[PDB]
Amino acid sequence: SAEEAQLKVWIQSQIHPRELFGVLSLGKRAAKLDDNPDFVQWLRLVKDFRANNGNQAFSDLDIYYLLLKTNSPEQLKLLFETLRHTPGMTKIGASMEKSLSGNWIRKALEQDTYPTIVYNTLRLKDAGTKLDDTPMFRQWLEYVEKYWNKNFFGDTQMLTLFQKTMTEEEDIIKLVHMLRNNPGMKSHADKLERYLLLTSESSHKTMADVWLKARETPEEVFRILRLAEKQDDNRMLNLWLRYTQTYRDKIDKNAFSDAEALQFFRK
Repeated sequence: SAEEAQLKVWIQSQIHPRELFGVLSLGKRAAKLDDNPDFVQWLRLVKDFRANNGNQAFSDLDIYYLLLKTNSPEQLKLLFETLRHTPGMTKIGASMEKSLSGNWIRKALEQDTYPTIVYNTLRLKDAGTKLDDTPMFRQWLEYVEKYWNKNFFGDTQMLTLFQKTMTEEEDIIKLVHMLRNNPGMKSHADKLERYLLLTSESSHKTMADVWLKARETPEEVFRILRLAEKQDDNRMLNLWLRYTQTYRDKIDKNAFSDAEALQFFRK
């Protein structure tokens, strides 16, 4: 058999699966079992390479983060389901699904493990701009929320991890504004939004575009910036007024005018 002999060649050669993944150009297309015999063969090599060298030689996460570069978390979830229910592939599919299930928070919670450590046990830096779509990231948000309700790990240190995961500020801003949707994080996200706005001029234009795309009301933004608290020489006030006029221009035509906004602020 042509496929059976090719597999032998790779095994005898001791070629590393990352190297083979590259030369077979499996990054150029969807990781599916249909119309992709090169991928199926690649899995067969991975299987054998693990048996002969141990799982750490090419881990679940090595596999996950390689495929994540050119497939979505949702595709990979369905992929591992299919492997778990394909004869010959059941062991590895189940290994992957176990590695991505979340069955570590209870045993790791009580243990009192620093989120930073867990963040890099999970190798979330390797997720890149896909971070906020990965299930493991969502799981880590659970372990942080629970770690806080116990007893120290702070909002700035969380932001540091995000910045060592992806380089572009626009990606960092969209990420933090997506955390608003997670209630219980909404508190800390809003704080990070302010921290960026007070430490980076480039953030202002980007942040205003993110709110505008999300159709956020002037009232909501006023709430994020916490302008009701104690403070015409105020950078945050100017920013809010500029967002408000953009909102009035692009979305409502009937929101706060300049005068009305200033009145709202006086309260």
